[PDB]
Amino acid sequence: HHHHHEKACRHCHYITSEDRCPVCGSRDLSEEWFDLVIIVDVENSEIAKKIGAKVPGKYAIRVR
Ligand SMILES: [Zn+2]
Repeated sequence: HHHHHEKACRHCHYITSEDRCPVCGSRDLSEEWFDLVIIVDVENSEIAKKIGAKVPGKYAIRVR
């Protein structure tokens, strides 16, 4: 796993193994992040609503 301990975007918190965030495009990926959540269908996800995510995938609640 639920934590770092895949990098998390410092701007939108999406978790990726790519060299840039697919959601917002940022290169600001952190190795230090906590509390993984998974969103499969944004429109039908309570955790998406809670965190404001608009693209499905894995997100960290906390990113340093
Ligand atoms: Zn991002």
